[PDB]
Parts: sequence; C-alpha cells; structure tokens
Amino acid sequence: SGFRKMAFPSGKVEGCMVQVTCGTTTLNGLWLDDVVYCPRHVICTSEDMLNPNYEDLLIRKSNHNFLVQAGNVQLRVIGHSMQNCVLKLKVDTANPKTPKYKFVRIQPGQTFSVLACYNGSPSGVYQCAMRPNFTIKGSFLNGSCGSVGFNIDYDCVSFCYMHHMELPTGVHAGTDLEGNFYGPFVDRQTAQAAGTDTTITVNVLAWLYAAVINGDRWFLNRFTTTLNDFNLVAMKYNYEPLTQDHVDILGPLSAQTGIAVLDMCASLKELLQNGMNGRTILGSALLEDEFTPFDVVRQCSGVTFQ
Amino acid sequence: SGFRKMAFPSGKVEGCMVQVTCGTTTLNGLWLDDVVYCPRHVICTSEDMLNPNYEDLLIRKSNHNFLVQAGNVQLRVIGHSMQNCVLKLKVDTANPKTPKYKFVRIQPGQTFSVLACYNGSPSGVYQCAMRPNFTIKGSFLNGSCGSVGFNIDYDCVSFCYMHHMELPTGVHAGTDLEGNFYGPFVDRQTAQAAGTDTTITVNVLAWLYAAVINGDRWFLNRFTTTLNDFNLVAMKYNYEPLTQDHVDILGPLSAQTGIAVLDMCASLKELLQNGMNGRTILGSALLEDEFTPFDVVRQCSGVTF
Ligand SMILES: O=C(CN1Cc2ccc(Cl)cc2[C@H](C(=O)Nc2cncc3ccccc23)C1)N[C@@]12C[C@@H]3C[C@@H](C[C@@](O)(C3)C1)C2
Ligand SMILES: O=C(CN1Cc2ccc(Cl)cc2[C@H](C(=O)Nc2cncc3ccccc23)C1)N[C@@]12C[C@@H]3C[C@@H](C[C@@](O)(C3)C1)C2
Ligand SMILES: [Cl-]
Ligand SMILES: [Cl-]
Ligand code: NA
Repeated sequence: SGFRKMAFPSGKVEGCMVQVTCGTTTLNGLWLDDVVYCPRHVICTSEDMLNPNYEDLLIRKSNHNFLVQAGNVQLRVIGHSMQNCVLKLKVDTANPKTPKYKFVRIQPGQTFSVLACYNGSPSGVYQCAMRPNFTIKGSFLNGSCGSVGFNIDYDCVSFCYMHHMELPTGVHAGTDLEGNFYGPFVDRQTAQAAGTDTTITVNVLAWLYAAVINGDRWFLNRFTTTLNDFNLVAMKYNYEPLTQDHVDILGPLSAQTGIAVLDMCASLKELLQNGMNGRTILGSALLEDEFTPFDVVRQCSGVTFQ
Repeated sequence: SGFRKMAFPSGKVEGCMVQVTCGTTTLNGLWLDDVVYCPRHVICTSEDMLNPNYEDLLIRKSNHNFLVQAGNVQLRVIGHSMQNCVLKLKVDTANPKTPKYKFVRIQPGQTFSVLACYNGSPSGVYQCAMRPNFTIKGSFLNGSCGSVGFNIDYDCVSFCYMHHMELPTGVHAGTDLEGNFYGPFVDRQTAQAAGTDTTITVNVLAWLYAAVINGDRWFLNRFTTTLNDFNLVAMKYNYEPLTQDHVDILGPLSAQTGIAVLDMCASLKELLQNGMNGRTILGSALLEDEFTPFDVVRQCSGVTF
C-alpha cells in the first residue's frame, strides 16, 4: 500500500557525473565510455548569451581549454565537437562505471527521474514530467546545467534530458542527449516565455486508477461519456485532449479495476465540476498529473483492494 | 527555482542490497563489511508469525539454511545472531562497496530517503518522514521487508530505518538498524494499529519559508503572535506543539527571508483558521509537513554528496 512520487535508483547515473570547466564557467557533464556530454553554453560569457555564435566561439578553443574532473581525477580532453546544443568532449579514459544505456527523446506527458548535480557531484534525486508546453517543473539552482533526466526500465538507463536553463516563470528547459531542445527554446538569452501549460489528462486518469487499486472509489459515479463530449469539457478546464491512443494505454488499468476508460472520464468530469469537497485522493487535495499509466503499473499492486 | 520532494542519491545504498532467503520466505538484506542485516521475521512461517519464539526458531537453523544472494553471486553464511528485531548474518565476503556509514535512530518529524527493494534489487527511491505516531507513509508491497531508510552527511550514509511491516490503514512500521522498533509495534501477526497522528508544525513553517524563498508571499501578513497563543491555536488543529528549540532551528530560514518565526506563526495561524481561499502554496492545496528546516536549506543551497 501507499503511493509516492518515486524516482529510479540513481547509482548508475551518479557514476557518470563529472565537472566541465571552460575558463570561468563550471557546469556538469555526463561521461559515457570515452565521451563527456555537456551543454554547449559552457563556452559562453554572460554577454555571449545575447546573440552567441557558437561556431565562432568554439573554433577559438583547443582540447586543453576544457578541464574535466571525475571525482578527484583530471581527465584529458583529446577531441571536441558540437552536435546541436551539446558539446561532446572525447577523453583519453573510458568510464569504467558506464552502465548499459540508450539516448531516447520523450514526448510531453512522459516522466523521468532527475539527478540534480553541482560541480559534478550529485545532490538529490526527484521525479518529474515533460509538461505539454515542453518545459519541466524542476528544482534547480545556478550550477545545475548538465544535470540529466532518465528512466531505468529493466537495468538499462534511458537518458532523455540534459538541463540547460531556467525560464522567467521558474520552470526549466533543456535538450535530449543529441542536443535537440524540447519545445521552441534556444540556448540564448532572449524573450522566449513558456507557453500556457495544460494538465496531462491521461496521467490524471492513471492516478485515479491508482487510487481505486489502493482501495478508494468515493469519486466514481453512475455516468459515462463519449470521448468527444469529455474533450469538450476537459479543454474548458485547461486539460489536454484525450486521444484514442491514451484510451488504449489505459487498457490494463481499466482491466485490473473493472472500470471502463470513458467511465473514469465521467468521474474526472464530475471532479472538475465539484472539486473534492474536503476529501483527498492518495493524500492530495489536487488532481495529480505527473504519474503515467506505466508508472502506476510499476508502483501499484497487481491486486486491487476491493 | 523550484521545490520538489527530493531524496538523497541512492548509489551508496544500492551497492549494499542483497536478497536473503530462509525456506519459503525471501526478503532484502543490507550487506555492510562482512555482515548482512535483515528483519528477524525472515525465519518465520505464516503459522509461526501468530506467536513466534524467535530464540527457539533460530536455534533450529544452521548457517547453510540462509541463502544470501548479491547480484548473481551466492554469499556463504558463516555465523548468525539476533540483535533485538534484526538478524545479523556473518558472511565469508566483505562488501567491497561498503560506504562510510553509521547507524542512527531518528526522532518523529525527521525525514529520510527510502530505497524500495524487492528480491535484493532496488526498484525506487522516495522521501518520507517519521510521523509523530511513529509510522511512515511509505509505498511498499509484499517482498519489500528489509528495504532501508537513510540520510547522507557529506560522504557518510546514516542508516535510520529498516522496513518490517504494513498496518491496516496502509501505513508502515519498522526498526532502526539495531532492531529497535519505532513506535509501540511488535514483529508478529496480532491486532496492531497506527495511533492518531498529528501535523509536524516546525516542518510546515520550514515549507512556508521555502515558499517565500521561491517567490510565494500571498499568505504573509502584518501580524505577529506569542509562542503560547500560537500553541493554543495549533493544539486545536491537531498540530504538534512548537517549542523554543523549533524556533531556534528555524533561525537560518528566518535570516534568509527576513521573516521572524513568530511572524510566520501568525501566517500559519491565519491559514489554519481561513483555509487557502482557492490558492495553492508551492503547487499544493494542503499544508506540507514532510520537509524539515535542514531539507529546505539543503535544497535551496545545492549541497552535494
Ligand atoms: O541570469 C541567469 C543566468 N543564466 C542565463 C542562461 C541563459 C541561457 C542558457 Cl541556455 C543558460 C543560462 C544559465 C541558466 O539558466 N542557468 C540556470 C539553470 N537552472 C537553474 C537556474 C537558477 C538560477 C539561475 C540560473 C539557473 C545561466 N539566469 C536567470 C536568472 C533569473 C532566474 C532565471 C530567469 C532569468 O530571466 C532571471 C535568467 C534564470
Ligand atoms: O497478512 C500480512 C502478512 N504480513 C504479516 C506481518 C506481520 C508482522 C510483521 Cl513484523 C511483518 C509482516 C509482513 C508484512 O507486513 N509485510 C509487508 C510489508 N510492507 C508492505 C506489505 C504489503 C502487503 C503485504 C505485506 C506487506 C507479512 N500482511 C498484511 C496484509 C494486509 C495489508 C497489511 C495489513 C494486514 O492486516 C492486511 C496484514 C499487511
Ligand atoms: Cl515518450
Ligand atoms: Cl531578454
Ligand atoms: Na549569431
């Protein structure tokens, strides 16, 4: 029993974190085999951020201008290249702690664990989600750039996020491990405000299914809805449209609880109209949207508390 | 910016988790140097659990009755002993990944990170607090016994909890690493229940300080209160009494924001009496009490390990 925001164990990623220094700037890097991946803005001054010409800044650098530190050992940079918004530093030592891994680009609504790091040293681990507006609600301070987001389904680490910046609203933006930003953001100091965000409907439904599995049904009702009528109501509360793919993805949770997806949609419709009336669902007074259907299946019992 | 329920990095603890099997029961063990620590109830059948005589059950066991597996390697048990509700299995191999550590017993209100484990394999990490009623609101299924709770202080892991059981309300109970239970719980199948819980007042104040640091100020007001008047109000809402020690512990947060502790108490008083009036604080409609003053300082300063 219980339901917590659960992160993957971070040890496999902790063994990959290093510190990268270029002049006066120090940030984090991810060391996998003989390559250290980090944000390309490590080569910039504050002034450079207004309209940086990364190609022109980079050509003026040698391998020995990059200092990479893994614990108390200096690694030697023997090559460098830029791929989109990341810098790839070839080092003379392969990481002996390199886990089995892949680089995966995720979609909005997907969750992952973040290992917040400063000066190449991990400070904490927390869960989060790629918001519909392609930002993440992280907890990051100056010096956290290069910290990564990942999942570890079946002993292989899937790296999906590298941290680059904090936006004016206090939310965060970054790239996949190929250096492609999520959303329309650029690694430039410009007016690029996060778009209006919405609630991840499929995740709220998954979390209602978790509440039922854990033994709570108070929010259910005798009604159903069509997918289209549900979407017309959902969009009025700033909820993402629910697609047939989302209905398919909720199938196993629907089967385990005996509650049809459109029947859970009717419950969600009523919760949006009435609120919770002094009640809580899994210890929360708000509708939680940072648990996916896959996350609920991973954490919850396979036997519903009937 | 941002404020999340953050756990300590778990790698130093992951390298200590092993699987312990005794007959048909499999649970988790913590391997530090040449000893594997696990709940003593690993030696019980379901029938034994109704009324166990642990000394009599243990004397009938040989070292080879305990199967300890570290990854894909069987460790050889060369000795066994019991300390309170914890069994200590001496193994023939010292753990090469043993971190610098201590066994510490925590107080209610203190938080720790849990590394949930099944079959000796870590599955997840989350943060939680020892409730005033000595239970923890964890997330655990059958097979999670032996999973541990911990904090990290520089390079040193302070192990503070070992998971033993789930209570009827879905909350959890366990021991320190010396096998002493937190709470008036016993390791047997008998009628047991969590007592009435209260809210950890000093932690709610620390989280209001975190909200101010993160730019949420709507709940601030021009008023102050005495510690005694605040406690008269707190007692009425099932909040723990606030002591002068709690006021002293909030000093650094009071200095960083410029808001006196009793001034924040006046804000908390008004929140308890009026509710939030449709507003949220750090993305929550409830007053959060599972962040200690040290947790707020650490997250708002970027302390590393
Ligand atoms: O002044 C700077 C310095 N950055 C510029 C910058 C540009 C572009 C790129 Cl790609 C990276 C970066 C780097 C950055 O964002 N670092 C960080 C990352 N994660 C968490 C931070 C929290 C605090 C500070 C930096 C943080 C440094 N950043 C902000 C100060 C404050 C709060 C927000 C929004 C502001 O408008 C107002 C600009 C950030
Ligand atoms: O029947 C048993 C068997 N246990 C007896 C027991 C006694 C004493 C001690 Cl020290 C340990 C243990 C062991 C235990 O609690 N294991 C576990 C630990 N963490 C999370 C569990 C989730 C599910 C199952 C076990 C879980 C096994 N457990 C409960 C089944 C269900 C939900 C609650 C409350 C119940 O009244 C109703 C009894 C547990
Ligand atoms: Cl995805
Ligand atoms: Cl600008
Ligand atoms: Na340019």
